[PDB]
Amino acid sequence: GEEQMRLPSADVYRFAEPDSEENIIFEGIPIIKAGTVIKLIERLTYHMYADPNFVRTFLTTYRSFCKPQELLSLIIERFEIPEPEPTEADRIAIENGDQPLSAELKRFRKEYIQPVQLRVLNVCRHWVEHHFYDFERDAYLLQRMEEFIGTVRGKAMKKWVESITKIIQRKKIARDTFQSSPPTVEWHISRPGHIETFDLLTLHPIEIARQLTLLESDLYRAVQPSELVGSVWTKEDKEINSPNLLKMIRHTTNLTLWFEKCIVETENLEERVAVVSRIIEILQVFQELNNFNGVLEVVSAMNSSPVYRLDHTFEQIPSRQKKILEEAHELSEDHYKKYLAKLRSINPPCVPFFGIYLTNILKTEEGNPEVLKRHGKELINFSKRRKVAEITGEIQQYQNQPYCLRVESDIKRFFENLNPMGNSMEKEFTDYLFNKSLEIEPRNPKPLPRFPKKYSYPLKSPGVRP
Ligand SMILES: COc1cc2ncnc(N[C@H](C)c3ccccc3)c2cc1OC
Repeated sequence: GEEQMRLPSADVYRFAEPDSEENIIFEGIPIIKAGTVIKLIERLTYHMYADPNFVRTFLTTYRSFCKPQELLSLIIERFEIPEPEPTEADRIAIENGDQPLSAELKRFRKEYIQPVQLRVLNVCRHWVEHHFYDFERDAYLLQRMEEFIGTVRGKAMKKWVESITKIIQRKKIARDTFQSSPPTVEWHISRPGHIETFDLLTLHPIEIARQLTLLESDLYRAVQPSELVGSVWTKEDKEINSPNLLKMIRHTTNLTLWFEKCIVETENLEERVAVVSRIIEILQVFQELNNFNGVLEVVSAMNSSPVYRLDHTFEQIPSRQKKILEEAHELSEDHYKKYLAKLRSINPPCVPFFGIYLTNILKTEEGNPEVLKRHGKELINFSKRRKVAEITGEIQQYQNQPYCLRVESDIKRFFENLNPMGNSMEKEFTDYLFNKSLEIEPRNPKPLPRFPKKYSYPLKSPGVRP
């Protein structure tokens, strides 16, 4: 039909085949459900209208179905559009040295070529702006992008080229505040600079919670949405593709296991009650700071196999502290209902519980297929990627909430360098912790033995009041 005859032939251009039930399906601007990578590229650079939601979602999630080098190749191929031949009358005009009318040729340039080409430059611009890490990770990808952008011709295009170049140069330069005064840094037994004595009971619990909240706030803010798409952090190139997400997970493992280690390696019962009570006070200060992540790390250490079973320890923990722990536990019950309302009801700044996003992303990744099948043809399941992208969007809404708290560089380093496992792998460390729990508090038929004190300093806490 007339509309399809004015588009380029399939023998000269791959992005103009007619839409069909076996190359694209959909759920204002229509919402793409699934499609071939070629039909996804066509709609990413659609001539009829701009589509900021699809562009944003595509560039966050495309790595789960297309490599960066392949995407750049596809948008460059999209950009090189063949022009139609002159009409018979215009061929005669050209043959006589005269100017052709070129009525359809001019219509095709203005209504299809120029919009698609600007749509391609818009993808390039959004790509360099929001996902510059693709270019930092692949210097050759950036070389290709700059060669492409640098050889575009025309005045309306050179302005787009300049704004794309401006972002690229700003991103390269980038790689090579508090309204109120922050509260005074709290000290307890350990003195500033005496890093050799830093420990759970020697540092002030207020300061432990404040420095862990700064650390976790920074780890939470550094996570980029694409590190969470397609379970790439659990796959071969995880270190390159999910460096910030892996640091976030490693910190929670290390901190959680260090709390467990602090507890079960305190073999004396009265000393272990002081350790458990101190971790609960740390949790209370995380609650005051709206560090839900920290609260649920403490809940996770208290609920772990080696700690949860310590009946004699928890028996000496005051009811008030047991009630705080129970209420913190109940943040997680009923698919995190209390937590979700508390996250929305509190005033910023805060650190959301990161684990819930990973759980929801993994359920979406496992619960939906990679492709949809329509008339024997496989189509990329794009709605699956959009659902994952919507969860990463929830992560991003809390990533601009800095804390009015002073960094204590030695305490920061102390928590950044937690290494409870040492040369052990996680399984043999958790097996060791559990066996240590059986040693300090044997199962009921066996009696409770006594163990000598390991701490020379006082056990009384300075409390959670500044
Ligand atoms: C049925 O399983 C549970 C129910 C719980 N209900 C309430 N609080 C819990 N944990 C908090 C952190 C806590 C409270 C006091 C002492 C030790 C830990 C629960 C933990 C559970 O199992 C892992």
